[PDB]
Amino acid sequence: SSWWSHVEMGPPDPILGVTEAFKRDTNSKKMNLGVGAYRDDNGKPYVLNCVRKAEAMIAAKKMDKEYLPIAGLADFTRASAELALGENSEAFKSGRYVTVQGISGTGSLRVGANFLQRFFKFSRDVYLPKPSWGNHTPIFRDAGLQLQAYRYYDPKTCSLDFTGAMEDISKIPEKSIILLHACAHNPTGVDPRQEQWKELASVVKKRNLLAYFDMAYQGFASGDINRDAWALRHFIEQGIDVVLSQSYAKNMGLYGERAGAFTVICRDAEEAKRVESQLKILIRPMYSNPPMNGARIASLILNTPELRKEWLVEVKGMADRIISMRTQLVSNLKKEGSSHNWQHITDQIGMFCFTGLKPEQVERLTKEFSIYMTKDGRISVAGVASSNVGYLAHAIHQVTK
Amino acid sequence: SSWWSHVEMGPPDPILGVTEAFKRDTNSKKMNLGVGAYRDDNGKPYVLNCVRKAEAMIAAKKMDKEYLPIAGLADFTRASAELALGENSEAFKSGRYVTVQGISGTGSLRVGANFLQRFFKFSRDVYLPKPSWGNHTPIFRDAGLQLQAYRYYDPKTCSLDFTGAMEDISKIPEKSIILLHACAHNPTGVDPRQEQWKELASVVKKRNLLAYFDMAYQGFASGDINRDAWALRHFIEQGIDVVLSQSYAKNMGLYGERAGAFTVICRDAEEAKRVESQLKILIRPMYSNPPMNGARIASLILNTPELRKEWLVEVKGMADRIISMRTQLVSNLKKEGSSHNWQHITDQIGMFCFTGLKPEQVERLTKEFSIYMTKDGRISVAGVASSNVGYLAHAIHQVTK
Ligand SMILES: Cc1ncc(COP(=O)(O)O)c(CN[C@@H](CCC(=O)O)C(=O)O)c1O
Ligand SMILES: Cc1ncc(COP(=O)(O)O)c(CN[C@@H](CCC(=O)O)C(=O)O)c1O
Repeated sequence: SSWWSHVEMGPPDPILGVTEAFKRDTNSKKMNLGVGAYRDDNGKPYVLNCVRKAEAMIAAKKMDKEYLPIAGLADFTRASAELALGENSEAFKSGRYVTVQGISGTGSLRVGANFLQRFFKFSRDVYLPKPSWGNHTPIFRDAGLQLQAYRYYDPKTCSLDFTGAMEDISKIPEKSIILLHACAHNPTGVDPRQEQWKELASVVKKRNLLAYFDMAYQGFASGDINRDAWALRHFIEQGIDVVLSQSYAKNMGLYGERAGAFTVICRDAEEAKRVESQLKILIRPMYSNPPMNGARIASLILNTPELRKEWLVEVKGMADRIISMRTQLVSNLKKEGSSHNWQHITDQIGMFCFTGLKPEQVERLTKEFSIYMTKDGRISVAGVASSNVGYLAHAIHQVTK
Repeated sequence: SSWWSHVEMGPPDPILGVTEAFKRDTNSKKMNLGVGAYRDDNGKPYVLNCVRKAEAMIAAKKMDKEYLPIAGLADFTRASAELALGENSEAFKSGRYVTVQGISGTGSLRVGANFLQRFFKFSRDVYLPKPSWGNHTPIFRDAGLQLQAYRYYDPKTCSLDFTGAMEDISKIPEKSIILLHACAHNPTGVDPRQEQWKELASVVKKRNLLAYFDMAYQGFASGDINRDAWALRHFIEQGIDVVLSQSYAKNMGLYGERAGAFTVICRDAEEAKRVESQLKILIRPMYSNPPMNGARIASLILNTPELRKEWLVEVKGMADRIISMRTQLVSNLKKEGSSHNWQHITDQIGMFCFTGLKPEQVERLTKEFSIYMTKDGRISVAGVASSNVGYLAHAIHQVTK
């Protein structure tokens, strides 16, 4: 009877644990379609060209490794706000915001939840869409908040249940917290249409709710960064002061570098200053100061005109390839003789596809084909290459035949 | 009346905030002796040679930026345990441990506190020495634990109050948590003597306390890594299963890279496995997976025989320089005509000096001389160069005259 005799064997993560399982398989034809990580057309990890250059400029400069401020690299911080907000924005222009470097999307999301837990005096509930990224639950839960739900996806029709969302949202108690995915809803790949977003704006405004946006896919929904940030900006411009989390893990392929930011839209710059003081106080005893690498890379790209333009071309390239794989998938399915309607594959946007497969089908896929995906039927289309799209379709067909 | 009208202006960090203040000063002769960051003999940030090479090997390899496992880079993780434990250790050999990559010292410390908060069923109290690094308080406090204190430093005699510590420690209630600094006690720079550590071992064993070690200075106490890790290893070998946090920020000059690890000594490997599962579950919703850069660098150095040896020479070099500055300081003080006994300057070990200056003297120092240090009289001797040791002594003398 030692200290940890009672600690139990916890289970593996529903998403991250897939990669652990995929690693052990000996089948040469294995495919890792669990996590949303982009693969090039050869089915290989892709480090952006602009990233490589940025790295190079950093090396040549013979930079130090000194501790960054608690809030992160200023240059990175101001650049992220700008990327989210837009240069012409009154919020940005007026300096009514505070952005703080975060440990990617998760760390930012968590700093925010913890910030909310500590300063959001009007409520303890966070409303998540149905469904939502698995990780949103434990992030809010460990921070000290309560979880709720609003309707979002309708599996009968493979779309957004707008009537149900509006109903649910219009009943949420005033001053509660609502979580919205900025674009490329994970894992459904279905987003509200702009007119749809306009309507949601009204109700969130009308009910006086704190809108918390999760932006991990800026540039993967349409292949355009300004376009993908529309809703976010529309809310701010309607008078809604949101909070927001950003990730550069996908859009810059900075996965393991862990670069991201958490922002709060305030009333003035003086308010901004005070919010800032408290976020730092919260960050200090968590990890003290953030990791410099990803931040340095991102800043360099965001702040160097030629690198920035290069980056945008690269973002289109990535999105377009994804479209291409979706298209080929459906076509191979038809070719293989599948009867099912696979149109949702091509209707959905972002990195994934919310297929519909039942858990028995998923099991098979892994066992007979060594195709790894999450148990809910979500697959990573982004990790499909010209060379294995055929194997994929054949498997999907076999298991669905 | 917006969302954050009530949030108040918090104060700047007692340590980190010094650098913020130092940044704004226009005096050309300014010195930043607040944070413990090593400066070379020209008074410049120093990036180790081995670090540079490691970076180079990484570049040339054209490595990916894919997400690391939740627990960190295996190679880094096994290497850290080994560096802490020693290669011949039964704990290491038997695999009765679990090491997890952490966001430097602070992140590791915090993961551990949170782990404790959640699984340490025998108590909510953490006993800190008097005094202790300012940051230890809020780290435990935000995690959900209660803080206590044990006597340690005696300001009358500029040493370790052993009688007082033994008294206090022998009264701590069984099964409580005790925090010990492995070597180079921050901020006193006074450590127990080996025979002293042997005695403390007994009592911690006798009272059945969970010993939590904070090792951020392996190699700065004596200039020898195996020697600096003596106490830690002695406890383990006496049958004490400790928990431990490591930082590579000073000893590898990885400051902003944020590399570190948290380890738990278990009873068996099966226990290790279960503890592991739960740490991952705790890490997942905090930041998801750790930053790769510092980890990749550290692993490369730790695991490449020639780099490792190089690193050790570099560690001696750093420690020796520190000794040199201490020596010069005292000598300049004598030369300037100071009457006070400054022997503690040279008696103390690690990166700092616990000077004795009252807060009025510290104020002066900053105002008239632009010498920045923490309010408790702690200065960073490590950041002193041959060129400004004289200015320092003159100031200290003027303000103390
Ligand atoms: C909506 C959303 N927010 C935040 C994040 C976290 O991004 P980081 O910057 O890496 O923390 C993800 C990642 N979604 C993923 C990647 C795997 C995971 O972290 O669960 C996905 O759905 O596979 C996400 O989809
Ligand atoms: C005992 C101890 N533990 C943990 C840490 C944290 O190290 P990180 O890996 O950077 O998180 C420090 C840093 N001590 C410092 C550096 C400034 C600070 O973080 O307070 C010092 O005392 O100046 C420390 O002295």
